[PDB]
Amino acid sequence: SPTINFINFNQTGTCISLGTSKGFKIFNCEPFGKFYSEDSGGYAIVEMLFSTSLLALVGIGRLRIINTKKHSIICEVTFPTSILSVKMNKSRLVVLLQEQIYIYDINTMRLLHTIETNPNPRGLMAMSPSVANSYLVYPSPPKVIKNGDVIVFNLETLQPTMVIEAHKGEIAAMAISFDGTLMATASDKGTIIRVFDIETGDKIYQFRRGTYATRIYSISFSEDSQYLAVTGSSKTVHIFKLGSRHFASLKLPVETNSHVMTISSIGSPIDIDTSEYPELEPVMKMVPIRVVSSDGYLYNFVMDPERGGDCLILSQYSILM
Repeated sequence: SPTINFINFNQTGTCISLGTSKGFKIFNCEPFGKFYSEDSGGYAIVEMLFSTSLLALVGIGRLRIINTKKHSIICEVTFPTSILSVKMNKSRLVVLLQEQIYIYDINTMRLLHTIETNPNPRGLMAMSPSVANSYLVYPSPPKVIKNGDVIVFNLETLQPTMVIEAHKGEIAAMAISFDGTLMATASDKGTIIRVFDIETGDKIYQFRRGTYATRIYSISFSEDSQYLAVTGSSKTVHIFKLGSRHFASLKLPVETNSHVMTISSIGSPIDIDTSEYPELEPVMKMVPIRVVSSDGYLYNFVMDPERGGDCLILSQYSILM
């Protein structure tokens, strides 16, 4: 049975990306189905555009970009050190190494600017997916107090904008709103979650997670920037309303192994019936929540945006089959 090394949604939450030890696979969420998969070789990093049949492909052990609808190679470039993580927009290319970060235009593929960054073995970044507010942020720890410094960078103008004293320690997890107005960061202790307004840098929401310090894997904003989701080694997913303590609680089933990396995302609100699902009026709106885990399973949840609390489990598909 194949193992899996990477999980990430698209920029909208309508697809599933994966690179396996024997290939890669891409999926869709609402009308569950299989688009594409190749059993070529091992891989490390996979990312997508807003669909458009373009893939970011990295070998497990260079960057290769492939058009799946064309089954052909668009371009290919080499880097000195091992690649760690990238994300995509409609106007720029962003790639990071442990001490270097590179930026390119998506269309013409030519290089634009190079920034020599401090060591980031974890390699956590955050970049807007919108053109008119294209902003990218990376941590700036001092070269071994002021440990939690982040740099606010504009891909349209290729210049730094502002510096924020976000956290007291090393940076752990970052995400940026769909419209690029908000950015949230995670400390190593994971007790304090802070999200800011990008243009002014003023802190707007300060959040408390859990009781004892646990690591934080990743976080993700919603399309309307109303809710934020957190994933950690406590196998528990907490959401925080952006409209303190956690608003509502997500609990993965017991049979799931604890040492799992899990990625979550938030979609547009939906209306569902109360008849088929014993939630405990025919229709009242529900917010869908999707969580895909590195153990190889998908889960569907529904969110009550007044009551909060535990969310009921609806259905679970099993990936790789």
